[PDB]
This record gives sequence, C-alpha cells and structure tokens, in this order.
Amino acid sequence: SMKLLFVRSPAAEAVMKKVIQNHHLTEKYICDSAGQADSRMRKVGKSRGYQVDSISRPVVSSDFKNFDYIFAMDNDNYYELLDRCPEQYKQKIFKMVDFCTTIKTTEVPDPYGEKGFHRVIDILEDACENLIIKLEEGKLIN
Repeated sequence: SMKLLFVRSPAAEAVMKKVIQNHHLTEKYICDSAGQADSRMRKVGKSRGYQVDSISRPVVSSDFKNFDYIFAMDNDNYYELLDRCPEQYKQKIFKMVDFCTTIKTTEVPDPYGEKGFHRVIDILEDACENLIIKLEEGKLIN
C-alpha cells in the first residue's frame, strides 16, 4: 500500500479517496490526515460526492517514517513540515497545489466566502486527479 498523508486537509483526504476509488486503485492507496471536520465543509463536500469525516489528529514524528508522501495545503505548513522533518524523509514532503494543472493558485485557500468551500474543492479535484496520474507513473518528482 502507498500511504498518503494530508496536512482544509479532511477535504483533501476525502477528495483523494474518491479520486482513488474512481480509478479503481483503492486496494493500492490509503489516505490519512493530521495537523470533527467543519460542518459546512461536510455538507458542501457531501453535495459533490465526498465524505468529509476525519477526527482531526496531530502530526507526530513517526508519520515522517510511516507515510510515503506528505502534502501541505499551504506554503507555511510546507516549511513548518520541513523544519520538523528528519533529514532522511524530507523528500516525502510536497505542496498540494504543485499538482494543479488548470487552477493557477499558489496555496489552498482558507474559505472566508461560502463560494469559498466550493473553491477549495475545485482546487483539490484538480490537484488530486493529477496527483493520482503522477503516482501511477512512478516516484513523485519536484
């Protein structure tokens, strides 16, 4: 199993799970998140086919060892993660939006209007669809 950790991130996990299930790769990929989900995000996500239901847990050190890839939703998580990450694992850490190909964004935005919840899911659909394509081709390179 390839293990993906998302660190807005309950939404990332839910979108990525659905994308994996669409390509029938559920046996090959497990998703998790870290560091009850927003009731509005749950409603909106559900209307677009995504089951947003993660118990919000914290990133711990063993996550850097246990997961194969770790995806930050914005730039500040990204450098925070790197600053925290053992040297040997630093290559596992990616920005989510680096997988976008049609939305021209530099971070996943924090949703504040209510179109804001849709915009987060739009960005995640694009990035997650491309991320699964890349994961299937081989090592993630960036």
